[PDB]
Amino acid sequence: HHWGYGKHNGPEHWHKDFPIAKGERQSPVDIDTHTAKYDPSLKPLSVSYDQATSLRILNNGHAFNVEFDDSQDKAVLKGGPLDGTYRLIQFHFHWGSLDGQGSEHTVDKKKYAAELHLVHWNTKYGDFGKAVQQPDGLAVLGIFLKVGSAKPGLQKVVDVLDSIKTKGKSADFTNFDPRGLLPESLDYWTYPGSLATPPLLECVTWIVLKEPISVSSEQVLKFRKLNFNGEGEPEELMVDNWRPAQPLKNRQIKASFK
Ligand SMILES: [Zn+2]
Repeated sequence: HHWGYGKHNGPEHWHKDFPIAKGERQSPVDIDTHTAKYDPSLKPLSVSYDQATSLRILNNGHAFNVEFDDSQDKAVLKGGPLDGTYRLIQFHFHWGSLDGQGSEHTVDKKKYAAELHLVHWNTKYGDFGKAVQQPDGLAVLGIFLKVGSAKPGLQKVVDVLDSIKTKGKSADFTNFDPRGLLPESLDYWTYPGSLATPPLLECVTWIVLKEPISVSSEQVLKFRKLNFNGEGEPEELMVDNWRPAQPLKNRQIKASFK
């Protein structure tokens, strides 16, 4: 039937409806820090999130997305390995059933408790739907979460999850500042990849930050209470909604730092 993360519809089954699942620029991947090439021609990232406008939070049945108004150049990413302006459309998370897993990307095979993805679309393509059809259509910022101290700027998100427990539910979610979710340093790794969920289009330029942010146990605990199912259905907790590392194949991971 339709894809998810269970035994019967899990990532190992995805190729059957999305042949691109077995492609050349599949995501995520394991980041080998010894093999990653420091590229000194890489420019510093540019994050301008001061005019960000969140609108809504939604449970789509695979994660929760916080959506932004992308009608104009309000929250954009540029620089780094990018040419042009990329507009933030949404952000979402991937997390585990336990603290030892949940991240999609891995560092020297190390898994984090969760991974945040900030989704941006290349403005030269005019809409998100046209952007995903392009090799350089999207820029996704990947941020690792480790369990430690609470992240203050994540609390507003945590607190609204009770209201979007099941699939299809959504809530009003304005005045959220995405700046609260950034690590102090913007050192990153970059490589060419794809969407980590179906349709798995090979249209992304991943930007993975070296520095993880800490969240508390209690913060991640709230994630784990969400449901994959819609209301009035047998409860299936929303956990382990992460795709395993894929073959790097013919790709090189570049580093912005030594
Ligand atoms: Zn994602």
